[PDB]
Amino acid sequence: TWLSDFPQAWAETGGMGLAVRQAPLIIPLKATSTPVSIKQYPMSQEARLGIKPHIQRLLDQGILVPCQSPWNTPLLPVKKPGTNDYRPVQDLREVNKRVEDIHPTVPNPYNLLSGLPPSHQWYTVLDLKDAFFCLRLHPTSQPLFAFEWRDPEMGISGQLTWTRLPQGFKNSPTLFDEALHRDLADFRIQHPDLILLQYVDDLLLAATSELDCQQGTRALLQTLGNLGYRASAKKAQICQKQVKYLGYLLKEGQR
DNA sequence: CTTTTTAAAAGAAAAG
DNA sequence: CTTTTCTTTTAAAAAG
Repeated sequence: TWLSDFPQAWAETGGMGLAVRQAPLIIPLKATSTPVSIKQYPMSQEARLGIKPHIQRLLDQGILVPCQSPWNTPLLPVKKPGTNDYRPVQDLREVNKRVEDIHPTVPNPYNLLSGLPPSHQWYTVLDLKDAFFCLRLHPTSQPLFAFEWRDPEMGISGQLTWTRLPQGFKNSPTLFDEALHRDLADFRIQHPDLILLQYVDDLLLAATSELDCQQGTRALLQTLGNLGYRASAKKAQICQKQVKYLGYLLKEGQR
């Protein structure tokens, strides 16, 4: 009953996440950057209708908010299969080039997995849902990520922007990985015996026994839920001696 | 949609 | 004429 025991840790039961211990992020620009406002390419009604429900949901969640900004980047509808289920994709390349580079601290998967000893053969794999959206953006940095949104001829006058760390932003993966490492530093200290690998939003908990893995998992879920992160109950792989993690199949200490 | 770069195919230029 | 190899421009494929 892992689901019922931890209502707050699961995206299915605890609502959209919010990393409450992390200060809103300020995104430093390069020394010479100036705002760039790129025109929105005309979108078909079919693409707009497909994207609308996603935008409205983000506005209701407060992840998107109206704004007037000197910055603007294009929104691109990306049809997964076909004329159905669209998803908004922002082209942030002109913003990415104006933001100051940070050192990439996310380890490559091969090196991260080198830290998995054979003694720990019981695994748990959690996938954090909408991880980036759990981190707030400082209000000074929100205008950077603005885009245009039009109910064809009326309604939201023009631009929207993000109040949370956005997809397509070049530093999101690193900033998220660093924030979650800060938030789980204690957990690691209270559980010296457990192994925890973090790859941005993909976590792997490794234990020596099935009980340890069960007690460790309970504690990890409890901590993540309290911190404001949410895991995907659907994808979770709990206390198994065989799991899929970062494209590998973990078993017998192999791969 | 637009920019990036990666790759493969086509078109000049040496050469005997 | 034919083979060689060098340039260059046309096309796919990642990407936000």
